[PDB]
Amino acid sequence: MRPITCSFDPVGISFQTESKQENFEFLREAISRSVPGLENCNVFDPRSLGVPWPTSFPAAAQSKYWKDAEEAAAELMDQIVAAKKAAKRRELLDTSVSAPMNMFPAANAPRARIMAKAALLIFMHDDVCEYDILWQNRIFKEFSEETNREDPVVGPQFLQGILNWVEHTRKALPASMTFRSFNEYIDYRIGDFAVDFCDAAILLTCEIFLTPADMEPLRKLHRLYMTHFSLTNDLYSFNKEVVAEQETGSAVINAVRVLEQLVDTSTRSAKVLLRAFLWDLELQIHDELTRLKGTDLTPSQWRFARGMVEVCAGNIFYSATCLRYAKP
Amino acid sequence: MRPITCSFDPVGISFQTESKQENFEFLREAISRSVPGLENCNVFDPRSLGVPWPTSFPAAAQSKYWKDAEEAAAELMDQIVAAAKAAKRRELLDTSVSAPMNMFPAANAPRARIMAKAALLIFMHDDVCDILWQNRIFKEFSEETNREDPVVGPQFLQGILNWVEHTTFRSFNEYIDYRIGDFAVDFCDAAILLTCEIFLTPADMEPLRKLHRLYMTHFSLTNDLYSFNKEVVAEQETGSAVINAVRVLEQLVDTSTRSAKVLLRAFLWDLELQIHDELTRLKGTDLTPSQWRFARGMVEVCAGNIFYSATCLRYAKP
Repeated sequence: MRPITCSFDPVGISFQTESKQENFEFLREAISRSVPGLENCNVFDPRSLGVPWPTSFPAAAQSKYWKDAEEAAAELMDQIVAAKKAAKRRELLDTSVSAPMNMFPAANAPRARIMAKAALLIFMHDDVCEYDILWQNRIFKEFSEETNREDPVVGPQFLQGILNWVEHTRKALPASMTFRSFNEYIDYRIGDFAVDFCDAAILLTCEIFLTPADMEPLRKLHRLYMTHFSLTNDLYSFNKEVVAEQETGSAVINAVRVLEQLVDTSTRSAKVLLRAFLWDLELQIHDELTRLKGTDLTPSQWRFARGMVEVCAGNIFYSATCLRYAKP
Repeated sequence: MRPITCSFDPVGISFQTESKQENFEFLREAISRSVPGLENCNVFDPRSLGVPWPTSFPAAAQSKYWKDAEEAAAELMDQIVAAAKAAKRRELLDTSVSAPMNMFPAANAPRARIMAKAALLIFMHDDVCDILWQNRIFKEFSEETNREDPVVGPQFLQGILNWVEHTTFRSFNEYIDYRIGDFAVDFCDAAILLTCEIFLTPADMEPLRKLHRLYMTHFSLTNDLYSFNKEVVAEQETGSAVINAVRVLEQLVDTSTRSAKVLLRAFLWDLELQIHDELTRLKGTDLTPSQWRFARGMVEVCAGNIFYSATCLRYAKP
């Protein structure tokens, strides 16, 4: 399991649910015994590692091939830098590995390398926005070839999911924007999801394939998963944004700020409200999983459903373990 | 017509004709009257603008939309230097416009635009010899190209990429076969197709291949003669290697440098005669209108290459 530098909780409340989550239990069982779908993961309870774990999810899953992912990201990094300042590289590679290993833990060694390379590309572009060509184009084309030869079915959507993200990040969103309802912000915040890549990443790491029509029954669960992911990211990232907001005059589009204004409460209470919102979202995920279990669902369809749960849990762990959010 | 920076001839001897050269004369025709295929170019005589013109080709053609190509190349450069001394960029912009406008003169305003951007990409790569951002620039260029010409354009972009991948002599014919090889053939053939607004399948190309090889030889050897002085000056300056037909011939014939330069110039004139002879032979053969348009385009690339080489400041002594 990848060493953890830090652990923190913005709200530091934590809770226990009144009902036993028979669903989500596969994560707990995976700590001690082999569970279907998690054969490529180390599954643990973050509380044993001293990480604050304010979630109904009993465990977190991490790909056991993170060391291969570190090498691949390091490899890609060297290609780019050929085509203080060392500080960003240490963080970029660390973040490029920690995110996919936790968010998409079912990755075997080769698919972990692809995921780590994909994360580095996404993260390098994200950092640039928050601030020869044929040669660079050749680097990505090689990355595309390695991906398409690993997974020919999902590979194109995987790479297309990356490119779709680049298109959306261009889109300016006015500083004059104000949100009247919290749902209204949710519909907006869900948009910064990069779902097409994330959905393809689940397909890739779980080594399954779903047509878009196969995804239609999972629409409700899919929206809950995007909501939990985005809102979780806002909660843990809020303090880091406030630091950046005072320094560079950067805006905060965080749900904390939205909640503070809409409900007219203190910042600390808004964070508590956001954490509580997430706890109910986790319950809604659990109910939807139960409802879906009643319906006739394909094994691959159910594996995708469970993968979304693994993204949410891994996102919480990643965010709690992330230094950029923790003590900025 | 694009302003001229310099004009030079490495050798200095002029061509004299014992033969009419009727198949070339469409180049004459185009100076005074409209010639089919040359509606998008200004056709002129380099000698009149004081440019040494040591060729049997009577005229050279340059696209009338070079100012648009000047614009497009400038835009692309700005995007590139935004994604992450100054003399190189100005030189790169110059050659990126001068070469394709002369080599591929039939280009209209949009097609001149594609060529200048394509030339800039190639030339910046040769000089060298956030990732997702740079990739997006090439992506828009590909879509911009395919959207002008959906049939020729995928080959035109594939020819660029094929060029990117591909990066003492005992026999001169052996040296020629090598230099033919270092020829960005895929791109150049596609650029002729694009600028001439015609398409030829590979089977359509079967008849013109002997001329195509003559054209490749004339292009390579012409570039070698003009480049030579820069290669030799570099060799004294930085001990850099000289791979040039001039040096090869000087070695094989064991002769002086001007004799080698004169020898190659005469060889080039004989290639132009062979080009002219093949044109007549093909005229008897059954050729499609654009099949014939491709043949004339290759001559236009050859003539334009001489003009470009004579007009290039780098090829001229610094």
